[PDB]
Amino acid sequence: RGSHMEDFVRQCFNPMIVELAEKAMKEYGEDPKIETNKFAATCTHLEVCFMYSDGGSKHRFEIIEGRDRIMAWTVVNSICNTTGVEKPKFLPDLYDYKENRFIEIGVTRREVHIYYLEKANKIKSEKTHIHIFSFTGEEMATKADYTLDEESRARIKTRLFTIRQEMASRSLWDSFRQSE
Amino acid sequence: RGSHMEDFVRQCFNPMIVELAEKAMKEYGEDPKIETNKFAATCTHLEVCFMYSDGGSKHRFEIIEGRDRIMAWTVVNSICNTTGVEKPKFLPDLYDYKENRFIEIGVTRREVHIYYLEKANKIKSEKTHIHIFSFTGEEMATKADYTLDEESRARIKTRLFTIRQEMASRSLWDSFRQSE
Amino acid sequence: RGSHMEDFVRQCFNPMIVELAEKAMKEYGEDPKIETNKFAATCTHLEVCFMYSDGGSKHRFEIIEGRDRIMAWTVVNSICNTTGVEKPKFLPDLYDYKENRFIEIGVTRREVHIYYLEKANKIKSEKTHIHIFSFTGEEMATKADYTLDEESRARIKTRLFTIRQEMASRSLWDSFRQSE
Amino acid sequence: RGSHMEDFVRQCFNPMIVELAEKAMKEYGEDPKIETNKFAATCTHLEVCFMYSDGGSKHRFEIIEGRDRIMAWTVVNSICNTTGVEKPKFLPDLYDYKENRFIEIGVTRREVHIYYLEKANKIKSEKTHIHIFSFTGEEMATKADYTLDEESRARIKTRLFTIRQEMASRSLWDSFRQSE
Amino acid sequence: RGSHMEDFVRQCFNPMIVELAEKAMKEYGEDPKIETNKFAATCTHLEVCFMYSDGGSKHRFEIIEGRDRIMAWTVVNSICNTTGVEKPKFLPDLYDYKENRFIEIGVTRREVHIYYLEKANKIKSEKTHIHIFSFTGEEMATKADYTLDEESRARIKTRLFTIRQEMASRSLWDSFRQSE
Amino acid sequence: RGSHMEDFVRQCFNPMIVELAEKAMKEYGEDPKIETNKFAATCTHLEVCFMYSDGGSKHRFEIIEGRDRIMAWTVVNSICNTTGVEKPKFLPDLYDYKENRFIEIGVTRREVHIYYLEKANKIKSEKTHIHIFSFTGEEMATKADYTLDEESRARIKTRLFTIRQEMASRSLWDSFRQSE
Amino acid sequence: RGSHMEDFVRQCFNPMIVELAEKAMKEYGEDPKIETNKFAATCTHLEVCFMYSDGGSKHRFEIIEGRDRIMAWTVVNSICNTTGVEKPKFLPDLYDYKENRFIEIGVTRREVHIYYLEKANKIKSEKTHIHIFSFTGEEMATKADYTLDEESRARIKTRLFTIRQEMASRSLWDSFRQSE
Amino acid sequence: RGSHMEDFVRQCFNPMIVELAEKAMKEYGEDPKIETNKFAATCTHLEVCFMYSDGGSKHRFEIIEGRDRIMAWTVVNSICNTTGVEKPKFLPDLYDYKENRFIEIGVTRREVHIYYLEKANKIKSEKTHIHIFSFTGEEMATKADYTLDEESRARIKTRLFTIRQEMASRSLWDSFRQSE
Ligand SMILES: COc1cc(CCNC(=O)c2nc(-c3ccccc3C)[nH]c(=O)c2O)ccn1
Ligand SMILES: COc1cc(CCNC(=O)c2nc(-c3ccccc3C)[nH]c(=O)c2O)ccn1
Ligand SMILES: COc1cc(CCNC(=O)c2nc(-c3ccccc3C)[nH]c(=O)c2O)ccn1
Ligand SMILES: COc1cc(CCNC(=O)c2nc(-c3ccccc3C)[nH]c(=O)c2O)ccn1
Ligand SMILES: COc1cc(CCNC(=O)c2nc(-c3ccccc3C)[nH]c(=O)c2O)ccn1
Ligand SMILES: COc1cc(CCNC(=O)c2nc(-c3ccccc3C)[nH]c(=O)c2O)ccn1
Ligand SMILES: COc1cc(CCNC(=O)c2nc(-c3ccccc3C)[nH]c(=O)c2O)ccn1
Ligand SMILES: [Mn+2]
Ligand SMILES: [Mn+2]
Ligand SMILES: [Mn+2]
Ligand SMILES: [Mn+2]
Ligand SMILES: [Mn+2]
Ligand SMILES: [Mn+2]
Ligand SMILES: [Mn+2]
Ligand SMILES: [Mn+2]
Ligand SMILES: [Mn+2]
Ligand SMILES: [Mn+2]
Ligand SMILES: [Mn+2]
Ligand SMILES: [Mn+2]
Ligand SMILES: [Mn+2]
Ligand SMILES: [Mn+2]
Ligand SMILES: [Mn+2]
Ligand SMILES: [Mn+2]
Repeated sequence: RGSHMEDFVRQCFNPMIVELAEKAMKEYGEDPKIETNKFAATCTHLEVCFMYSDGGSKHRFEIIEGRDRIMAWTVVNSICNTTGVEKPKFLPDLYDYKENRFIEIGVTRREVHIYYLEKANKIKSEKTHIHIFSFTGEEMATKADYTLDEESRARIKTRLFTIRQEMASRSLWDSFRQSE
Repeated sequence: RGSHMEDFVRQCFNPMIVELAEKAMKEYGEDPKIETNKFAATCTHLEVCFMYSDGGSKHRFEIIEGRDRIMAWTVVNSICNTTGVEKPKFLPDLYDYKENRFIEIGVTRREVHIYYLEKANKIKSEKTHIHIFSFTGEEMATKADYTLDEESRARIKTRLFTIRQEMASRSLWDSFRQSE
Repeated sequence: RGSHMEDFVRQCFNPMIVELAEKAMKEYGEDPKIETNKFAATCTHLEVCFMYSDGGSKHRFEIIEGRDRIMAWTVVNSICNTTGVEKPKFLPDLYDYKENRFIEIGVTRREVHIYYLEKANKIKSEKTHIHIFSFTGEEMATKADYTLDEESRARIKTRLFTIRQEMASRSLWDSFRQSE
Repeated sequence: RGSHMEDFVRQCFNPMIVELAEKAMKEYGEDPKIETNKFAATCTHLEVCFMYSDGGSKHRFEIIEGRDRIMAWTVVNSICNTTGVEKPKFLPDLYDYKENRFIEIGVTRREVHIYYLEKANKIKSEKTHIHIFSFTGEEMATKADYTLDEESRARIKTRLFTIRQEMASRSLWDSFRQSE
Repeated sequence: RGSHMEDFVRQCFNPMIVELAEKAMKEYGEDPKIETNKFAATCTHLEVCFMYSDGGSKHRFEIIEGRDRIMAWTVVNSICNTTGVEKPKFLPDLYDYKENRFIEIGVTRREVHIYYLEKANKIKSEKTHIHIFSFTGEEMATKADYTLDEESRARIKTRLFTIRQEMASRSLWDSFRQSE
Repeated sequence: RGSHMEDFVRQCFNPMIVELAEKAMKEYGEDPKIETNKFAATCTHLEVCFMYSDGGSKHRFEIIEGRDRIMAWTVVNSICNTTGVEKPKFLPDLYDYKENRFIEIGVTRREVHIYYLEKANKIKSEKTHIHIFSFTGEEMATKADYTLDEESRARIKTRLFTIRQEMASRSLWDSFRQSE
Repeated sequence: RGSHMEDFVRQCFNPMIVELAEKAMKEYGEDPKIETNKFAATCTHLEVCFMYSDGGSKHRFEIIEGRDRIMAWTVVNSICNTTGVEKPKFLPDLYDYKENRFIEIGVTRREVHIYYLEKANKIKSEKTHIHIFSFTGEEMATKADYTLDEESRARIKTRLFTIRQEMASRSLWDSFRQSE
Repeated sequence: RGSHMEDFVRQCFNPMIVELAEKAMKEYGEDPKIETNKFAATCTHLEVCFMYSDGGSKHRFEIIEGRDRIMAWTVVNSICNTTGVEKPKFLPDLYDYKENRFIEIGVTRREVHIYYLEKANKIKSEKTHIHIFSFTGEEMATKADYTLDEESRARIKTRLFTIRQEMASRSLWDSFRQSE
């Protein structure tokens, strides 16, 4: 193709982040060359997931997002068959060894309330914790339990607003927002 | 030879883990090419030992497993001739500088109670702590003192069930279980 | 799945070779988890292509195989729009800056004559050079022009027979041969 | 040119520190080849800023100094548009995610009181924290809040006096002091 | 700013190539953020210069392009004060230790004849060799002496047409061509 | 020369440790080729000093031992001219930013009481803390303040007894002990 | 044990050379801790083999020595089943793709004539080339064909005499010579 | 001390070159802190020696300069006891495996004829080849045999004039010239 959004994603995100999002999109029958707005969303969600696991202790989180579908489900089985928690119907993003629960991370262009309502409606397993982030600096989590400390969460929303600024600087933000 | 279990071990475990287990098996007159089930057990026990030492402080544990027999006994002498603890009759796996005791790590395909009974019957030195892990997610330790925190131990049993799943996925688990 | 052939490919070939073949198979709607015999063939063909380019001078060959379909065709256009050679109907493997021609590399489980007859029948552009290799140590090329020197070609067929031996050692060769 | 101060800066400071100060000076129309005293000051201020961020937690500080003017202001916007703090009129050096305030770092050849009076007079945003260091081992901060612990701050002033000694050892200190 | 050409240059060229062109443009009072077409030209000329020196022997060429103005002229003085050749009025790109002459490399969007006529009219030192390349695959040199072998020069023009294709793929070529 | 002790030191200690001890011995007019027993002592003292600084926080200790005489005294001046402590008459080994005092580390083949009595008699500055270690597992410090935690100190004496065992294993210990 | 020869081997030879010789000795039921003279011989023979392959072209030699017995024989089969040469009764050291023959390398403490007579008497396959080196600087090869150029062979014998000097410097040469 | 020449040497020459010259000067009872002009000469001579060996084939030269006195003489013995050449009375710089002779490299601030006359008068072994270089771009060798090709020698004299320019740029050349 040859879009400005594609070259911005390869320049804005880490090379391994781009490669992991490309594998995830291709595994689900999607083309980052054409679905460039979704390409920027998968990369952003991947970085937020990895920054989220970077907060806390060394053995606190088990990263589920970023693996291929078969191996990601294999880790979920080992976590469920060990701690005893229920098997989630959908693939979560992380697991908290400190709180004994799975975490579903969400990044939002609209309001954090709307996505969470849709994310909580999909996830029938009420035990799975949910944590939403927005490109404007807002956040919301299940039972007001934000898991990480304030500084690690603040670094996540700061990076989110930087991506939003770099997008609007080259005029890709308007098409990116009205696309979720 | 040319077994499926051998190629799985080289693919499932870290290269240095495979090399250390090969040296340990050859030092005791064993061939990983033929004793492929024991090859997978030594690798699993080595990774659990190294993950165990990864939990805690930086100078907490002194790793005994993984060294050759002569040097491993040399470290044991230095630890005994310094802290004043008794010399164990058999080579332990680690030493706890925080609890002032040696640790014997065990990985189990049957029940954790049976191995511990055999491990405690062999080790005459009652001061040496014993910690058993199973491929189903169970654990048991001397005086209910599990040494590490809950998160580090949970990561160990999660990896153990992942190895069990990958084994049964290629149909090596049945021969691996009925072989201990 | 969980096949012996898959674990052998990850153990026999270089990690980047495995990753490049996985991307090529997925790009064309193929699964290395199920098409394990084709997985071993794409890896073997990729290594032969890279060993082929390793022979000769530093700027002699332009590697076409291993790139994604869009970029690989982009290089072909630049080579054709510069030297003046005809655009091949199908994607070749390399280009010879010394002989001013594209090269189509083939690896064969049957006879080198049969594949070349099929490879020459497909490639309508008669200018594209063709070079076939077999797992038994045979080779054949267009106009008896084998491009590289004898030592580099001998190293290719030696590696091919080593892959054949390691396959039959674990009893994957019979299914691999009767599958082309 | 060919000054002794220039060769001392390249020998005393880290290569990346020298490169970052050269880019900052050139971006503001300054030549490190001629403004060698200012070259040593920008390098010293850069190292102090980086040593300052090295103290504390992992996600405590967001480094603003060292970036180009456009990107540095982009981070400031993301920090302000997220936490809700006021936009500073001038570019600060760091941001404290623990104390929710920007930090202006200063290095001084005269008295710490004089610079702070000038630094506080320039910065109209009273919320921005100010922390001054001197080449004699003195320090002063807003509301006597020195942010970091005593050991990290002591390491900063120790390095400052080492730079002062190495300068006077080669007789560049007198020209460096009477130049601020 | 936020241009598509800028993000393409950072994605198309090597990171060090981008950094060297940014330093060269800033040293001569130019902004790669605004002069994005000239930014792509300096990067292309830098890569061609480095690919040119990559052809031949190990000690054949002395790279002049890529250094800052003062050091680049220092090398020219050492080359002139040693071999005895005349000092060029303008900074050349390379020096040939095999042919005992400086080389001026040119990359062209129009015809190779027009630039060479302007390049030869500027360079009064007739001893300095001139070698022009075009984005269409053409080349021309002084006295028909193309210095390098055919394969190394062909690799240069092939890369030039690839840059032209990637530019027109994202629709930056038309503005890039009508800008020289 | 060609001594067994020399080859043991290069094999027992880290390469950089050997290089730092060689520079220290040569700076004071000593030859590690002939003073092989002193060569093993300087290496042992250097490793203990570096293991000592490895215990505690990140910015707790400033390493003085291992630097050349001029730079080591330069750091001492910066530490004294900043914290305000007295200048020691002799070069110490470390400085404690947490306890605000210099540390003199000693390694002993005889009794820890004898060296400390000689070390305390030499060091007139009573503020400088003193910490002695022995090859048998004993330790003693000023005012019974052992600075580090128990685990870090235990790791030091364990390494000391390992060096003693490896020395007696090759029969260099007897000459090493009766040489202090 | 604790021998001077052992510590000299670990200090004189490359770490990977020592590890490869240890694996080869253990595979054949030998202990480098006790067979220290044979330990120095296997290391010397391994380095000579690797220096030998370093001479010539890039794809000239296929290294057989250094591999485990099963894989080394696998390469020999691939070389024989491709070029058509006869299978040697004993494991050779290298294969010459330029001369189409296997090479048996020998290192000698006595006279080069005596070993070659024993090496040629053992190797029944007269096609396998034989090349002997001595610690005094002598060499002899089959049909006076020394394969490599003079400079590469001279570097081999120079290293051999350096090992002999370092051995006699520490007084291990006399026991090493009267041990072959 | 604190001289401009010292900081220039650490900035002009490669770090390992500086370390090797410091060891050589200290081994012969010289201080680079005070003998700064000799410090720049040993570094220059070391780089010329290493650039000289960089010219030619891979196994052509054996580097003698840069080693400590004992090991350097050990290599000379191995070279003499192998090729059969005479033992030089003084330590040479290199040995030519292609020409079978030792090489004495010289760098000169005066005329190349004067040094060679002194270098040839000292070296009684007439077989040792002599090659002189000057800071003005001149060279002279025994029997007009300049060993290397023209391009490698030209790169040496070009670097020599660059060092001369950087010295006079900071005004250290006049003291450096009138000091040989
Ligand atoms: C669209 O198919 C896929 C599937 C995967 C694997 C698992 N995916 C997730 O787990 C996940 N996906 C999204 C997301 C992103 C873009 C558009 C729509 C959604 C719902 N957002 C999340 O927060 C999240 O956790 C990866 C990528 N694309
Ligand atoms: C099956 O679709 C693909 C397509 C590609 C991209 C381009 N492919 C080739 O260029 C190529 N493909 C084969 C091959 C391998 C397995 C089965 C059948 C064939 C014909 N053999 C070659 O020699 C060769 O050059 C890569 C992988 N799979
Ligand atoms: C002179 O223009 C510049 C501008 C920048 C970008 C932002 N600069 C700062 O933020 C900053 N500048 C100084 C400083 C240093 C030398 C002379 C005068 C001053 C006031 N001191 C600080 O403490 C500080 O934070 C970088 C370098 N030079
Ligand atoms: C515009 O000022 C500069 C100056 C330098 C330093 C030296 N420059 C060259 O040597 C050089 N410059 C060009 C070029 C590029 C863009 C627009 C116009 C020209 C004439 N083309 C060349 O071929 C070439 O060798 C680097 C970058 N920009
Ligand atoms: C003998 O001259 C030197 C001098 C230095 C520089 C500073 N030295 C120390 O600081 C230091 N020296 C010893 C030590 C070691 C061997 C024999 C006698 C002594 C007293 N022991 C320590 O504990 C210690 O701190 C380094 C090496 N050798
Ligand atoms: C003693 O068993 C072994 C066997 C191997 C595997 C293959 N070995 C060789 O190929 C080989 N062995 C020697 C050698 C060395 C010491 C003592 C006696 C001999 C004959 N010399 C060679 O030249 C040579 O090629 C490796 C090591 N030890
Ligand atoms: C002054 O003592 C030393 C000794 C060595 C070891 C061997 N030295 C040489 O081989 C050598 N020395 C010089 C040189 C340099 C400065 C002043 C006088 C001379 C004659 N010039 C050479 O060309 C050369 O080969 C290294 C350094 N300094
Ligand atoms: Mn997800
Ligand atoms: Mn999610
Ligand atoms: Mn054990
Ligand atoms: Mn155990
Ligand atoms: Mn192909
Ligand atoms: Mn093909
Ligand atoms: Mn600032
Ligand atoms: Mn500041
Ligand atoms: Mn130019
Ligand atoms: Mn040019
Ligand atoms: Mn000391
Ligand atoms: Mn001490
Ligand atoms: Mn052999
Ligand atoms: Mn042999
Ligand atoms: Mn010399
Ligand atoms: Mn010389």
